[PDB]
Amino acid sequence: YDSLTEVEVEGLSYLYNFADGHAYHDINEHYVDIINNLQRYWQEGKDHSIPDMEKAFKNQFAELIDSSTLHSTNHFSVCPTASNSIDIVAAWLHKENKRTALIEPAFDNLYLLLKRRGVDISAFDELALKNEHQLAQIVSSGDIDALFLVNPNNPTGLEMTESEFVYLVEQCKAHNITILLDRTFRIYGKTNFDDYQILEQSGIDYVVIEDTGKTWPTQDLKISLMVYSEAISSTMRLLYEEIFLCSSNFALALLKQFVAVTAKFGVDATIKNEVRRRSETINDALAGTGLKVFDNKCQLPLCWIDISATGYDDVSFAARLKEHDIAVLPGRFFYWNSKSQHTQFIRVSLMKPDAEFYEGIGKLKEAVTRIL
Amino acid sequence: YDSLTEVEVEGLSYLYNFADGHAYHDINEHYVDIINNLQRYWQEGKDHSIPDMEKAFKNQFAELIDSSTLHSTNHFSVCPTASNSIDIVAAWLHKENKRTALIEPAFDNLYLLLKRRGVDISAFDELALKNEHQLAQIVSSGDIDALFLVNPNNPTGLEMTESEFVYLVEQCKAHNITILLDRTFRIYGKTNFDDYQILEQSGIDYVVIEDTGKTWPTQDLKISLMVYSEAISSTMRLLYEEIFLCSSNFALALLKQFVAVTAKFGVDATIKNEVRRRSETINDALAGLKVFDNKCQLPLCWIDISATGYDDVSFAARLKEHDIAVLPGRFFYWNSKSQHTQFIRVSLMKPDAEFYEGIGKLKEAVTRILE
Ligand SMILES: N=C(N)N/C=C/CC(=N)C(=O)O
Repeated sequence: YDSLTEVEVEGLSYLYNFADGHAYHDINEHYVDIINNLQRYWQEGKDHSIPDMEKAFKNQFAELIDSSTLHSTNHFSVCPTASNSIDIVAAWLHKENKRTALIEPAFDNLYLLLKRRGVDISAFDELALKNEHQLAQIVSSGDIDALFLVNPNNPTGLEMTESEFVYLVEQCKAHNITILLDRTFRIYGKTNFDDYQILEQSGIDYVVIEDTGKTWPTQDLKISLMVYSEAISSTMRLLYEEIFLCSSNFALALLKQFVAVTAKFGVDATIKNEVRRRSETINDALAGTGLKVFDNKCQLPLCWIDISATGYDDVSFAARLKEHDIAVLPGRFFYWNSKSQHTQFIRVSLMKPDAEFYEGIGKLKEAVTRIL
Repeated sequence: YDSLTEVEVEGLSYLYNFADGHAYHDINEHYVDIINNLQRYWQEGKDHSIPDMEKAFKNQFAELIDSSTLHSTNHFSVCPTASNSIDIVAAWLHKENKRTALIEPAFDNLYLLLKRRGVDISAFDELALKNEHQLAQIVSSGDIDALFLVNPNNPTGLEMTESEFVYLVEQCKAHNITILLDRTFRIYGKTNFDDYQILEQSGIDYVVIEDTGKTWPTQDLKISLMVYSEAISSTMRLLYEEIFLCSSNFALALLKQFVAVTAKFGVDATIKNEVRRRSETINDALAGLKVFDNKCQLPLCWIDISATGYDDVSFAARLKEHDIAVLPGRFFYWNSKSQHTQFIRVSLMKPDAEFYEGIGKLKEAVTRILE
């Protein structure tokens, strides 16, 4: 396999697809009114300018995450996909000649995009964010000028606490390190502190990437906030305009309501409760199988599964599941710098269509049982 | 200004924005049912797999342009924007180390993206696609490995003929040259023939880029087909998958019906009838400045302002006083901006009330500026 995405595109043709983690579950009772009134959000995007709709969505999201710093900043761009933002950040890191340490494990495409754009990439252990001594040696090594992170991390669910985030920013400022912050799974995290305030008050250069595609199920009609410090804003804007003039005001109006509704009824009611129900299903299905579900860490709409006791490796166990019409992700690609040293893991995404998920999970337990 | 896009973002804050050419006109009678039933498209995208929805839109488009070769090919990808496809092609041209000559003039972000990907770029004249000796002199030079075109070209409206396209396809075929073909304005062209079949028969490596954002006003909710030959498809698909897993099924299902309506009712009554009204309107409203005419009619208007004694940026700044934003033309000649400061570009596919009122406000400002 070339990439996780190739396994994902392969999984799009299977009856029970648990490969890609995109948000594709059914619209819950709370969001039904948004789809029932799609015309109002079509008309809202038509009646508001492109600059105004961009701030309307940004400040709506800033109210959701309770960050005044994000609400007051205007150094940002709106991309149709979060990968589009990682790519522009990749071009900026290469243009400014920044030796970037990339978190490991991470979704393979971040590494692939960083390499395609010609960035000097270094492997960076994810658990250094929770070990002060480990982070200090890498930051003081002088082999890197930028630090690319995913918080909370995919697929380990590792999440920095406020004291661990403040320690990381202060160390990067001391060594003039630029922080790249992939916050794709931010809403699933258990922490609740203003990371934008800690970033701007430090004065360091940073880029924070947001994303709706792993949270609200809008059929891959997504919006991705790209927020950056003032000192790098004009060059970031330049690189963004080489590709995009804007994103769609219609998409901005639709997702602005999804965020506003999540804020009104709360994240658990609209997001976290159904994720926890789907997490309990796979746990109860895979109890007593030799498959150990990774747990310590926040709960992502993904399930990291140790299959060491199964005797198979990640790829062949996934090949066995594919013969029973079940597509899963082999986990070695997430450890992009040490793939052969991590073959004891598969990943099962959760935010799939409801009927296909619960039936697919049942078929997964029957498939696991037959392979014994 | 450093780019055309930078001017386009500034125009968004003006009362009458004629800068960016993205289709933003109102929904005519032909497409209103589409909006009245946005729920139907939302449900259609949800009720079908991603691979099927990608093929369905491609077949639907192939039926509108009557191309059986596009209908039968499967080496294609779906990007949310046409520039996303341009960038993937530029990454391919760099990875395969192919020296590329890009058409001049052209929208500068084409040159900007190729440059950003580290492509060895050379310029070649736009009219070489209509002079057999001139093109033969370019392809046989041994300096280039690929040719990147916009057909029809923005903003001159130059459209190739069946004779020229076949001449161009065979000419590259002889000299190991890949053809990159930007058909973003395909619907506005007056010709109708199968470029895909002609490219398909030839056997040369090629990449064709489609787009909806210049044609169907969906508030920049867009779909861009990226079709390529078999010999380079696995590498093209590899580069696409580094960025995208998919596009949006809802976006595919929504614009598939836009393509379906245009096919059943005709491209004239749905698209071209209104641009003629808007082209004749601005042409009559400017009867000192000379509109570039010779060549299909794009949803744009190329205007020579040499008679005014002004350069494009100066005139555009003067027009900015009255809440009118337009595009300076020097950046379309990415390889020779200094020699081309005499033209201006105005976009016609704006909201209806904003356009017709805006054109009148243009004539009053142009009359006032010249007094
Ligand atoms: N953009 C891509 N080509 N692939 C994206 C994969 C995201 C995912 N499946 C996850 O984060 O779990």
